[PDB]
Amino acid sequence: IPRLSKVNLFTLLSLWMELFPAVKRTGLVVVKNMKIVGLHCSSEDLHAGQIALIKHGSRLKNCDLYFSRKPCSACLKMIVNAGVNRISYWPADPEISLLTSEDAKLDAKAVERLKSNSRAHVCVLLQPLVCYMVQFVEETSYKCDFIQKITKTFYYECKQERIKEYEMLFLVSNEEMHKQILMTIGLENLCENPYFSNLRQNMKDLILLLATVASSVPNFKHFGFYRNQSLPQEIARHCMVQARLLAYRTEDHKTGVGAVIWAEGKSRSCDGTGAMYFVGCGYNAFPVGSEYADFPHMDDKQKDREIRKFRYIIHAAQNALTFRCQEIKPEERSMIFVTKCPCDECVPLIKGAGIKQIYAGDVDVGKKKADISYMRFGELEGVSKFTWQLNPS
Amino acid sequence: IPRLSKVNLFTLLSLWMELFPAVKRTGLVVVKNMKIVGLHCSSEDLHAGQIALIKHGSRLKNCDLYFSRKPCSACLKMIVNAGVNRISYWPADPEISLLTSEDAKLDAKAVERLKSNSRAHVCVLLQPLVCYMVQFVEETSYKCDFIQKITKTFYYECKQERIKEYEMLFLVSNEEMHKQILMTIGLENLCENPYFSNLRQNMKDLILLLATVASSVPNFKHFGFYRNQSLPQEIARHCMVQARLLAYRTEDHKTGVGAVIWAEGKSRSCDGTGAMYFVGCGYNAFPVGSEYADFPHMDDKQKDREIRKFRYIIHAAQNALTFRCQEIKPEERSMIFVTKCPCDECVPLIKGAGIKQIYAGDVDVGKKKADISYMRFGELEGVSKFTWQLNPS
Amino acid sequence: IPRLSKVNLFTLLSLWMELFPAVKRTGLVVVKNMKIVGLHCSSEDLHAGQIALIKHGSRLKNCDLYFSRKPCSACLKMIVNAGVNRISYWPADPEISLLTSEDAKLDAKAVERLKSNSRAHVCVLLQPLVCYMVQFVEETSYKCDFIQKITKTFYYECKQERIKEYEMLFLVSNEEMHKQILMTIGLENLCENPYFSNLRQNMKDLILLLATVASSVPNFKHFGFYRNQSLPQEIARHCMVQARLLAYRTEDHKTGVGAVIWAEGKSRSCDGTGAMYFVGCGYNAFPVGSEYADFPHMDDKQKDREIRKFRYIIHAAQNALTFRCQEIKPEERSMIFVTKCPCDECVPLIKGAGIKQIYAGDVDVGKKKADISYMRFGELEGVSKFTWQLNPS
Amino acid sequence: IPRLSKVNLFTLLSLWMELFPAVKRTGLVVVKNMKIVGLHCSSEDLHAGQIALIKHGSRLKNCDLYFSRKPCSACLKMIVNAGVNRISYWPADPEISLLTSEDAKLDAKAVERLKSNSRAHVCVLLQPLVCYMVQFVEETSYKCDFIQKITKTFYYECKQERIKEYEMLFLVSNEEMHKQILMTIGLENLCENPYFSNLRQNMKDLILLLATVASSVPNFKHFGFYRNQSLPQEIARHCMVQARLLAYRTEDHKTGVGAVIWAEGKSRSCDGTGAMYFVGCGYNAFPVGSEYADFPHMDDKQKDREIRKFRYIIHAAQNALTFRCQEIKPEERSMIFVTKCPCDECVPLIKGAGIKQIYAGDVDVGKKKADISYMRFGELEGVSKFTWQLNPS
Ligand SMILES: Cc1cn([C@H]2C[C@H](O)[C@@H](COP(=O)(O)OP(=O)(O)OP(=O)(O)O)O2)c(=O)nc1N
Ligand SMILES: Cc1cn([C@H]2C[C@H](O)[C@@H](COP(=O)(O)OP(=O)(O)OP(=O)(O)O)O2)c(=O)nc1N
Ligand SMILES: Cc1cn([C@H]2C[C@H](O)[C@@H](COP(=O)(O)OP(=O)(O)OP(=O)(O)O)O2)c(=O)nc1N
Ligand SMILES: Cc1cn([C@H]2C[C@H](O)[C@@H](COP(=O)(O)OP(=O)(O)OP(=O)(O)O)O2)c(=O)nc1N
Ligand SMILES: [Zn+2]
Ligand SMILES: [Zn+2]
Ligand SMILES: [Zn+2]
Ligand SMILES: [Zn+2]
Ligand SMILES: [Zn+2]
Ligand SMILES: [Zn+2]
Ligand SMILES: [Zn+2]
Ligand SMILES: [Zn+2]
Repeated sequence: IPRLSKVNLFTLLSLWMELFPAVKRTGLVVVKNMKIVGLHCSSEDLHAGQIALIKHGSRLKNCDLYFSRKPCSACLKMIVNAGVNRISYWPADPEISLLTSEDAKLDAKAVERLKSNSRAHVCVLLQPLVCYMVQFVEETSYKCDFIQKITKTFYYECKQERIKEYEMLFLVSNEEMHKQILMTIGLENLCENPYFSNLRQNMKDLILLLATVASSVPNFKHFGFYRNQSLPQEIARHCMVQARLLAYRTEDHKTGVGAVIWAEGKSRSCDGTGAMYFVGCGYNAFPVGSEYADFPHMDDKQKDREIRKFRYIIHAAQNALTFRCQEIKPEERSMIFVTKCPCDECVPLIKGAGIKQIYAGDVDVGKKKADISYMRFGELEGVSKFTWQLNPS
Repeated sequence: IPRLSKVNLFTLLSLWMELFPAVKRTGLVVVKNMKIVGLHCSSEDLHAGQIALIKHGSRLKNCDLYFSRKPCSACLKMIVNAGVNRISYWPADPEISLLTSEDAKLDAKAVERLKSNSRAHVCVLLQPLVCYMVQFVEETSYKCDFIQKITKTFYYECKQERIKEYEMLFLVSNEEMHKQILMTIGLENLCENPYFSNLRQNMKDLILLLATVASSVPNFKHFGFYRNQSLPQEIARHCMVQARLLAYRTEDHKTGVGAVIWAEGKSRSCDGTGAMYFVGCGYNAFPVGSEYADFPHMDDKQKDREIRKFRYIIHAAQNALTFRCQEIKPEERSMIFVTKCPCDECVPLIKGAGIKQIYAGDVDVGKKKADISYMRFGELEGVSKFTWQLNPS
Repeated sequence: IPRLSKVNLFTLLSLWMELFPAVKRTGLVVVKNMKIVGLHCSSEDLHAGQIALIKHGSRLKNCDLYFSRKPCSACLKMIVNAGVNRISYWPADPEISLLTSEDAKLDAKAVERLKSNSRAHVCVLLQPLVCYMVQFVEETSYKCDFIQKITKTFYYECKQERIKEYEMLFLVSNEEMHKQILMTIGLENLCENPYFSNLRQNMKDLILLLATVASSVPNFKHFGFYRNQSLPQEIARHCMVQARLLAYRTEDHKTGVGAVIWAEGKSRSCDGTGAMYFVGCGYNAFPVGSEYADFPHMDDKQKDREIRKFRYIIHAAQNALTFRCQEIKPEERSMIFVTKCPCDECVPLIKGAGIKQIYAGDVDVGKKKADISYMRFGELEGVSKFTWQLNPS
Repeated sequence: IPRLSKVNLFTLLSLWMELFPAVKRTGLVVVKNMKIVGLHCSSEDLHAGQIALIKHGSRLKNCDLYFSRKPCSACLKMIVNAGVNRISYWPADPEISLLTSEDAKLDAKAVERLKSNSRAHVCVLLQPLVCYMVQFVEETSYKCDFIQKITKTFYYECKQERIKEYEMLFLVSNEEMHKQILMTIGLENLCENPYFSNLRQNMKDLILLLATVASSVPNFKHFGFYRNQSLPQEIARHCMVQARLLAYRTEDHKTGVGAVIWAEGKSRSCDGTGAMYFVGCGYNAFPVGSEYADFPHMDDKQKDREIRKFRYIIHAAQNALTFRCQEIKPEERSMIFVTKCPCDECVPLIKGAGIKQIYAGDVDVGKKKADISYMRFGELEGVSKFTWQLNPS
């Protein structure tokens, strides 16, 4: 199966963070050592870069920041003062909108001057997708737990609606307007063909992938996470789409599983996510530092249990708990969103970590295979469980 | 244009080093910080790993070693004692041949035990190529300086002959024999489909690309490097194929240029390359640490000279001289093999470095473009020049 | 006594290297870990940056390069590819002269783009001197070995001549021309007062200091280094001025001593210095990592020999031998230039290091103090000795 | 079997280097990353510390220096300036003898002041030996190749003579004189019992071990290394005793083998060893980073050849070649001294490395075991071989 690249995952996650349920709004991904240490959105008061500065401080040193829009000079100067390594941005309308003009152009010139005289690398890191990536993402999104749960109890129409909305929000349809934007933000190298068309095609492909994944967990009828108070359905859907996006980083050859841990703080913060802050993220993969042939990839079809992948694969929840950027606070409400039902070795870890709520698909609940089982999730106590289903009331 | 990956380049270079013009012969590539610091071949006395130990010593610390065959236990224990990081090997018949049996199997078990109890990672790092990579390599090999030079004064017949020879040398045609080899060398994870077939297909694709590149500089009629004593035509062809392989790592979007610097020592050496030892290697690329859109990629067609790639591209010879692993010794004969004619900014650098001989294609000699010229190569003095041509004697 | 800063030392040394006795000529200082690892001059064929690339390779990683003129785009791209940290340059007419124009301006724009899209920091690092630095340098230059030796057997006339010549060579007298140069090389921040006048005044002060030091070892009458073949008097004077510039970095509170070790290669080199290459440099100082009050600074006047600085001061020749960037080759001629007579502690070290020649001051020869003596220099065997004096023939 | 400590190995090697066949003479061991990178002796002109400074320069950074006597202030200041990490010394009469005295005491005070104000750690690092270490060393020294070779064609008499001589040279028999020395060199903490007696007993035990090892290669009758010109018998015996001392660092459970590679330079150097300089050293051990139970330790008695130590043990010559601090110069004469006969996997490595001469014991010549053989040493060509034997002429 095709795999999403790291920089493309971070770009997609920043674009999705810009859409978090609440000068243009900006989403931001803070990555350290190829691990996500922050997910931020602009608020009505502060920009995403200012929020990242407040939240991290000097911990931004040697960090990679993926913005959904080019940050303003006020944000960029503080970000490079904090000592970040890379600032990747989505080459659309920047934070100070250029589609509104003299102040925005002056801000863009100031950003260029800051970039020219800093060790931080301000750039565009989005890469082309493989030709099969979008088709594979669509195939797996139609076969995901939530779409199938809806089907048993439409998806293409929701996908088309999300395509239109996200193309409006994230792309510049007019080619001359986009050329002007790229000239203003110091991307003149991508203003002439084939680089201009290639950049626009890559952006359109990433937007199509994002719309596909977002439609995999759709706002459809009365479908949401139900069955200790649940989150608003919009935030739950957004976090589940984060997990679904992470599921496409899978090292597994058959099934990708993603997990995101968020927490709800007691006091209101400066972030555009409100009291909620990102805690951890993960996908199913082999132990870090493993080659392609280091560990078996065979499924249960293998006639030898020793050469089955199950005893060596790190699960999405296990990876989210391992590489968490925050501590699970016992007083705070904490949520883990996982694309598949948690297994019998993940549920005890989630419970022991103190995670209060599990939002999950329940397609595999109650299944007992030779190597992996799902009996503990159904009988789990002390952790609220929310599954995709019709609103029972 | 498609780009060869680093690990695939190193695997191909080790396989090609096994074919250097003079228990099975082994080629070896020693890489440090993603830069080639050694190119070795087994001799009649010493294996490639023992030769690498003699040549480097403690400098093998944190190095990646790419072997054309799985090294024996005697080689592996010393290599891991020296402190290397990775030992990638080509999963054909190992150094101690398993196609000859009890001693070879015991050696394989000892190698596995060494691998299990060492920090060094022994693995197979060859990865699938792009579906267009082989076709693109064939297209550029037919359009290379040497094939065109022969054409003006056949290539596919040589390609087929090299395909047969290199498939015989580097592949195991019998599937059961290859399965036994992989079981013995501790690669049981790749002994069942689709992993077995995928591994064999990747190996066949790499062998096809290697045969294509080797045929791009063919042993055809009386064509060789001519026009202070020249190297034997076999060694010159081998080094030119090394440069051609490096040319496929190009960061440029149109033309890939490769360069290899070798030197001929005075006293006898332990290597299978004889007195000749690898000095440096390079390809045309942008300055290290540059993103895709950091520097212009436009050719001379651009209406603005400021946005042309020529003032920012590092040439193959410049990269070979920058990241050389050895010092150019004034007393020793030193050779640089470059796929294209050296330009007017590369010839002075080659002359100043003290390189005695330039083996090059002369298709572009005498051309004077706006940004790049070739006038200094024809009028160069103090450096022997050898070009692809019929033997003038 | 006032002390020269490291960055001003390197700037002065690069400007002086531009004047090494043999597009504008460029001098270059390569510094690693605040230690000089290279002294280069442009040749007829190659620029200083290209020469540094040939000489060092990837060893330029994390190095600071001090250029007497702003390097061209061809030099800058290679230097950045090599991985240097800082490129300080003297903000006069750059390497591609702007006083000759479209090609030079295009090269300057390319240099600006390379600087803006690289991790390397291209900058002007010259800083103001203390108000007493020039007066103190003049006072010590009149009271140095090479001026007092002539006086016993004029200095201000030579100083005025050097002032005129070096102001003509290194400064841009016309303010509009200098403003145009600074605008072209991307130094617009220094084109407006008081920054323009401050930059010009700092440059004038540095040029005055350089002229003072250069005239402290003057081309006067038939005075030179005499008493196994001697170097040309011009090169000997240039190296002595190098050592004299180093003497102003002294940690001593009374007397500054400088030492430069150069070596003559057997074969032809690409550098503008010819076969001669820089080996090491040093000044008298306390052991590295010592504070102001770590060690005693009292001279022999102290009534206790324990609290005398002599037991703890590292001499200039000892520092030059300690932090040498090259190995002393027994076959090659090697010279050490020391501003004062080498002591009985340094002469055995110089002899043991294999240094063939000592060019030294003659004032302190034969002095025998309680802590430091000079008896071994006169009776030294196996090392050629050249002192400042009238030509005996 | 008991194992010699690293620090005790270095202390013994410094004491033995003080006895290298040519103010008191001082031996010096320079160690980097627990590997010996230099073996030096004081000459008639330069002290061991000054020689180490000349030979290494800034390469002494973070190095551990083991002195046979406490270095003088002139040596210590330069060694600290070079950036060494640790200076261990033998707490006998220091470099400036205190048994001759006001100048010596002043030098000791200056050394103490240098130690107090430097990051370098000046200390006495000799450790007590286990109670069986000396008895085991005596047992293995009587059963070594050279003593047995003499016996087949006395050892305790030579042992007693060496005990007397080395106790005279390295120990201070008078307790009051040693107390005065320790007070003067700032070791007052070890001047009163039991620390004074414990220090003296540890020193006596180390000198007994040194005398034992030295007597195991005795100046007896006309026995020397014979069978392209051989080294003087004194230097050959000294290097063989170095190898014997290294043999006691063995990770093997049965037999310890040591190897030292030295080279003779073409030109005279500053060292007290003359033109000869240390190249490398090694002992038989498992690959670096292995635990006690990582690899099998069984001899040939084990039935399963897979669990035999022979396929995983790194030999003494292999370790000497791996961690060499110098390159083998083809023009220079190079010698390797091995306590045992080189095996069939060591002789090809020695020959390929370009080592001109092998000085070794010949007890095992011609033995062919299942895992280790000695057939190649007898038929070795192109390498001079010198074995312990009565002088044939
Ligand atoms: C339950 C769970 C699993 N994983 C991982 C384990 C596998 O690496 C992959 C699924 O792969 P799997 O075990 O073959 O499951 P399938 O659906 O393909 O099985 P099937 O339909 O044949 O019954 O996700 C995870 O990261 N986090 C979880 N909470
Ligand atoms: C001469 C030379 C060049 N290079 C690089 C520079 C460019 O990055 C690329 C060619 O790129 P180019 O100049 O656009 O292409 P051509 O020349 O084929 O031009 P054409 O005839 O189609 O107009 O190789 C190199 O690494 N080492 C060399 N010695
Ligand atoms: C000989 C010599 C010395 N030095 C240093 C160490 C001295 O500590 C300092 C001068 O310091 P100094 O000795 O108090 O000064 P003077 O001798 O001028 O004293 P004077 O004759 O007026 O009483 O240079 C040096 O780096 N290289 C040398 N080859
Ligand atoms: C020949 C040789 C060996 N070694 C090491 C590896 C062996 O593993 C160990 C002795 O271990 P060994 O082989 O069990 O011992 P012996 O031979 O004494 O056996 P014996 O005749 O009593 O049965 O030295 C070495 O470092 N350098 C050498 N050149
Ligand atoms: Zn902002
Ligand atoms: Zn799980
Ligand atoms: Zn081998
Ligand atoms: Zn070129
Ligand atoms: Zn230049
Ligand atoms: Zn001195
Ligand atoms: Zn000393
Ligand atoms: Zn051996």
